[PDB]
Amino acid sequence: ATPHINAEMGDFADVVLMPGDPLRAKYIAETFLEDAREVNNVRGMLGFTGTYKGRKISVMGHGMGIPSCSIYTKELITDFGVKKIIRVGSCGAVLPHVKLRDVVIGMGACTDSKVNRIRFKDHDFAAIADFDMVRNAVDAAKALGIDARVGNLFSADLFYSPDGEMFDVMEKYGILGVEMEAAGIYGVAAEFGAKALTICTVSDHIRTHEQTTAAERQTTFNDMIKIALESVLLGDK
Amino acid sequence: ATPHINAEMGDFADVVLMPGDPLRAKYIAETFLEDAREVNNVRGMLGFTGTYKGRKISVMGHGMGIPSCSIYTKELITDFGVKKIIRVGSCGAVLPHVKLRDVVIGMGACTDSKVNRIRFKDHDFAAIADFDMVRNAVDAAKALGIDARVGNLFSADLFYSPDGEMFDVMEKYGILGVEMEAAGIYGVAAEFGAKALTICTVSDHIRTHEQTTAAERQTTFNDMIKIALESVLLGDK
Amino acid sequence: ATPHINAEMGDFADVVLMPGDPLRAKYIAETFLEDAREVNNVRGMLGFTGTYKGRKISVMGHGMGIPSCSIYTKELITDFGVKKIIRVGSCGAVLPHVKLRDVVIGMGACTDSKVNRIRFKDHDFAAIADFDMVRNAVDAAKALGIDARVGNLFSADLFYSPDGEMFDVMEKYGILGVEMEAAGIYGVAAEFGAKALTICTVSDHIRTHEQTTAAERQTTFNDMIKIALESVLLGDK
Amino acid sequence: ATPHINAEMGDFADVVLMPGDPLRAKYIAETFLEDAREVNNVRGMLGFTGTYKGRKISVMGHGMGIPSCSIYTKELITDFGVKKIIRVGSCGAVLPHVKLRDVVIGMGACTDSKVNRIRFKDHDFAAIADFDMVRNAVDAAKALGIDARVGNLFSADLFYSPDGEMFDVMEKYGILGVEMEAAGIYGVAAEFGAKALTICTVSDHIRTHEQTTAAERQTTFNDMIKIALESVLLGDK
Amino acid sequence: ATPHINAEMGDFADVVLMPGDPLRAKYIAETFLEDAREVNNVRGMLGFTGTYKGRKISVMGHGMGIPSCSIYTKELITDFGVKKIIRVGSCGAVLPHVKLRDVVIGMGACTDSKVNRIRFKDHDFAAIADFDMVRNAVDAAKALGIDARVGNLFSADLFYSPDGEMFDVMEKYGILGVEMEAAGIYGVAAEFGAKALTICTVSDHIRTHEQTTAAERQTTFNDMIKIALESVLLGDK
Amino acid sequence: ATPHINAEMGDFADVVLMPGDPLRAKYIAETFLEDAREVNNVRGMLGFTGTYKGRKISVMGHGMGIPSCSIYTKELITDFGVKKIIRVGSCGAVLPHVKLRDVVIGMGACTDSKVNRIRFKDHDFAAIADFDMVRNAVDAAKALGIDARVGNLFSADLFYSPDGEMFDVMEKYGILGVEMEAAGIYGVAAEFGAKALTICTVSDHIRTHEQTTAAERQTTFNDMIKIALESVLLGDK
Ligand SMILES: Cc1ncnc2nc[nH]c12
Ligand SMILES: Cc1ncnc2nc[nH]c12
Ligand SMILES: Cc1ncnc2nc[nH]c12
Ligand SMILES: Cc1ncnc2nc[nH]c12
Ligand SMILES: Cc1ncnc2nc[nH]c12
Ligand SMILES: Cc1ncnc2nc[nH]c12
Repeated sequence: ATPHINAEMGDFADVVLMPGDPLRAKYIAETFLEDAREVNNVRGMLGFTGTYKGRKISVMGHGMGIPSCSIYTKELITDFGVKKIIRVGSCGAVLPHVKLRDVVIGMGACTDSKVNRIRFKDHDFAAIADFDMVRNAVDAAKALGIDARVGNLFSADLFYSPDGEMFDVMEKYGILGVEMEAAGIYGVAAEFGAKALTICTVSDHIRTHEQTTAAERQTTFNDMIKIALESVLLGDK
Repeated sequence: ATPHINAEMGDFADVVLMPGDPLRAKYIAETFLEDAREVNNVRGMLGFTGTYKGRKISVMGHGMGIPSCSIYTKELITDFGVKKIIRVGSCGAVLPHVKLRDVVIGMGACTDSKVNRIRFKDHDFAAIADFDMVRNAVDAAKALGIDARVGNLFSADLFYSPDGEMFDVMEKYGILGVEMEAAGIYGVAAEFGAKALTICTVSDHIRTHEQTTAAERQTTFNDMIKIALESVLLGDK
Repeated sequence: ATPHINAEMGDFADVVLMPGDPLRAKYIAETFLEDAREVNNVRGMLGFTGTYKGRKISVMGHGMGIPSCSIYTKELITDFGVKKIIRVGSCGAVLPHVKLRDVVIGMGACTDSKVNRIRFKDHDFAAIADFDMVRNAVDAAKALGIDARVGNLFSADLFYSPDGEMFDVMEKYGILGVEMEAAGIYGVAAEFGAKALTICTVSDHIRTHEQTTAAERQTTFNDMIKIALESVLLGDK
Repeated sequence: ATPHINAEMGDFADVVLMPGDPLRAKYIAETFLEDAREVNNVRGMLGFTGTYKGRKISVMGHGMGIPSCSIYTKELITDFGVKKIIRVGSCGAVLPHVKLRDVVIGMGACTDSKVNRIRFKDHDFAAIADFDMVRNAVDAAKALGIDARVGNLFSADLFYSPDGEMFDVMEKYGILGVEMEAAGIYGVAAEFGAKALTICTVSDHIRTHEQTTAAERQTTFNDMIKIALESVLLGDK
Repeated sequence: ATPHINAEMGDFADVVLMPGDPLRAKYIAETFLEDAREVNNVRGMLGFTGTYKGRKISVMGHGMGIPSCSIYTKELITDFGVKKIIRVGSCGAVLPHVKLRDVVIGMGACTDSKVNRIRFKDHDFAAIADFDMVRNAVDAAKALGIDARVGNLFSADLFYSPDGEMFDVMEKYGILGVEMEAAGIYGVAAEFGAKALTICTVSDHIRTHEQTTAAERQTTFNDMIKIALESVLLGDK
Repeated sequence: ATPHINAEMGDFADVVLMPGDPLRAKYIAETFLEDAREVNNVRGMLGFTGTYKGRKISVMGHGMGIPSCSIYTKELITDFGVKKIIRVGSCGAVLPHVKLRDVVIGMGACTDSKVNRIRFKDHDFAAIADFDMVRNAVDAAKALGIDARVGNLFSADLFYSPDGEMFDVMEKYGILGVEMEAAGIYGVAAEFGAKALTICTVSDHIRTHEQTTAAERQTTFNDMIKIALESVLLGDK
């Protein structure tokens, strides 16, 4: 067991889907996994390991923000043999043509955090996802008839940012989604030798102001989870 | 209700104690509060409200990291009328003379994050606690016959930092403890006009390396909690 | 005509292959293009426009370093309707398993330059290539039976860097190739609304010290040019 | 003797009062101390030692700016056994509810200087005062009927700053006063393991020019000195 | 031979004039040098060696940008025994009183690049020319009856900068001209122990916007070249 | 009058000599000027005005550090019509071939201070002196048989810097002397359109402690003053 995960080598699959909310991980294990088994509950960060069309799969929340997910993704990679991490969460849109419920694949991740500068001697480190994983997700998406944009995300440290102007700069440079973890997960993966990918569903719109609503949430969310699970299968082949 | 808290104005007291672990919050409510009632469960971040010796008090977890605690404290202050926040957690030791089971009070907090620089035009903002709250905590500790150390804490973004040379620096400049939220909580308090304080017990010693396993460590964690509760009573006078 | 290119709207195709060396552009127009026509010679930066299997194509050098290529890629994009830029050059390897003559596709680009920080309010901008272009290049590569690694490149400002330690950091984070333009071309593309991709051939080895040699250069170089030209065709489909 | 102090060990007491202007050190010694003797005159920075109600105390000017005071506070601490330094001077205010002639105590000190970043691996160091010294001053003030405010100060490198928008940022974050030494002195104290405190009287209000007679000023200056001196006696208890 | 220069020790004189455009280099050789011979053609960066009034002199292009000129000047100094480098180019006007056809001498050079910070531990390194070379240039200009202005130049990484607010700043602090190499050439000279100087003629006015088209502008460019040639003669004495 | 100078327009000449220690301004005036009158005594920073061979000249101390001298040089320039400022002081050396008591002229000044970055949009500003003043001093030195060196100086914020490795970096880049004001004074001069120069004598050698009598020092100090004064007369020609 590690400082933040009470489990043992073997309890997790080599791939792990990770939403921010611990209750979402649970819902996922109950809606997409067979023989779901709870493997962790320290600090309430629920973790599950089951099967999907025969494939062993794990799902566990990672909390909010870079510092939080870095801890879990790190422990999973060094003490439980996890090879692939797949973040499945929500994000805020800045581009007018990017509407709600839209699915975005984070090929890269911009951030205003200092974690990567500390790792890269104060220079610019391009936090990127594993190419094959991105490719898998795009193909699984087409096979499901679900749209998907591939590009840059922005991992912010402050959900309530005092710098309003920064959103215009984001828009100008084509940021597809604003969240709070991608840049950190790519840093950890690169540092500890693993692969990662971040997939997000456009919740609210930073401009228009309007979060998720009705039953559209679940359906769109299920599409994201579906895309992630199928991408793992295309990767095993 | 706010994006991360499903409650209404009044469900929280004007004073909230915040441990990092939501399970630790339930522990506080059931151990020290009377007539406790759960007021939040969003994302599993349990929040409770009850009374201590007749005073209305609230306790709620804030997750790990500056980005996480920044959201919760911000929403409490601007949407729930909270005026005081008291973080109660654990920290890693840096100074040789700082022994285990020592109660540390963070009058100030150094940090690795750039959240405060975003706020302060890229200059040095000295993240500090509220003076009266610090004094109340020192007096409450004395009344209980407990020796409290007041000084600087260090708030890191990476629990698993890639540079160990930084620990000598923290020691050279007198940092009493290493945790992950103080600097962020103080930035929020100053940004939105509220008051905050961080109290910690030393759970490990990055120096001689010393974990913890005894009824004695659990006795000191409770002393810290009693120090926080009693200090609010002193403040009301 | 623009300040650095004496030509007119229509002289360039909507796609342009760009090596660093002006003499290479010429060699390319003479070895892979039909009806090659010189369209520019200002400052000696030779530019050509011809045909490849029917497709209109242009090839022009961009000089050495971020400041140099930013100027040309900018003018091509705003005054000659260029839609896609494809850099084809050399790079130094840092990873032991990455040997000479190897072909690398730059999905992302790290840099120690300040150009992107100036554009992104001093935060971390992840300089990335267009996903489809990367995908096209990988497929064209498999079709030619030529190996190709997809990942991060490092765009350096100083060929003769005084910071030797930085190469160990590069290696640690998996940098596949060290060159001097990618990070800038991705910045310009994002700023002016175009698409770009950088493909490099591993020349010397920053560690072992041994640049190109014999006739292996041309053959491997021709493979790179072939991959780039075929990727454009897969993109038209 | 030291580069800037022509004296030997034992000439200075373990507690030193330091005003900005050197002419004030002469006034302090003849107005509050008994049996005073001169201990330094280098560069015209007069230094005196004597007693206040039987307590051995020294007083000497530190000049203007972080660099200047860092020279003196460093030499006093490592070469003359000084344990406590108390800066007594004036400051400009930015907060409306902070009246002219108010007494401000610096529990913390923000700054636009780079000295602390150079010391703290380019991270955020929270330059704070010794807590007991802060409470001593507060209680001495109360005992003298003088009410004082405790909070942040801002140590500027440029009295005539090119940026006027920073004062807005200061007001927003509750800065009580602007001067030019606290953050520097607090850094030195932490570097060599000593204790420090900065006390200031609002002499200017960077808002609407007010007016005060020369008599009022002298009266306020004496109050500040009394506070400093009585707080030392309280700390001895 | 070096990575970018195909010549042997002796092919270059101990003094090399360097214009940005290699075609401009051929122009210099054929217009002012006697018995000129091409000594380099790698990547099309033409270099020549001949004599001026009996003195052996060399002239060679350095490309656009700090990264480009840094390579060539470095290789000349460490592998070809070159002791002096004199850049002769054009610059954009900033100050209203700085008219077209004014010869500007860069005693110092501000910059946008971070190359010198990499060199100087992230501090401020004042990139300056060699004093004797500056004086020789002023005297040579006087002898020719030409008015030379000595001061600061600004070396930019982006000819097409995304911020125009920077031009007011350059004007406020007296920058005489804007180009793209001076700061880098001075860094190299200091790093490898050589001497350098940058001379420029104003080709445009970013102020009132003024290009150039007259036999008069070509007359001033030649005056600059004669100033550089004659100044070396004064130095030999 | 100004915040730090109790005098009116016309009291200071258009040229001001400024030593570090205020006691020296008294010596300069009685030793080199005729018909001297006192013009300032605030904070003990004595100011004098008089004539040297019919030339009206003023002298006054500027204190230690960038912050202090920035105060005085700013007020003299914008409130008393001062056109030229000449700092005369001492410095430590790092270069072996730079002997003790040598005369160094600062054509440029590096620094680890942040004042200029704050002025120059966080970019590199090359803090340089007025060229004519530099040549005047050189020629005055030659005329007096005194040989002087022209080059870079380093203006430190911390006399007792925590980093000892920076001195190696300084030596490598040819820094001639270390002091604490030049870069600051040069910034102010550029900000308000005036001229400045810094002249220093090597009083220390941060290498191997040497020795010099008190008589030798006085002799060297007078040489520096003569240079400064004669250079002013030359500039008038
Ligand atoms: C404004 C904002 N910032 C970061 N993550 C988010 N998810 C939704 N909205 C968000
Ligand atoms: C040992 C250690 N390192 C970094 N952050 C911590 N929080 C608690 N303990 C810690
Ligand atoms: C060392 C180095 N740096 C940048 N680009 C290169 N191409 C080959 N070697 C290189
Ligand atoms: C009024 C004022 N403004 C700025 N810095 C100061 N230091 C002391 N007093 C000051
Ligand atoms: C107008 C302009 N802007 C930036 N760099 C330049 N070099 C020459 N002219 C220039
Ligand atoms: C010897 C020495 N060292 C560092 N800074 C200085 N300023 C003046 N003299 C100095």
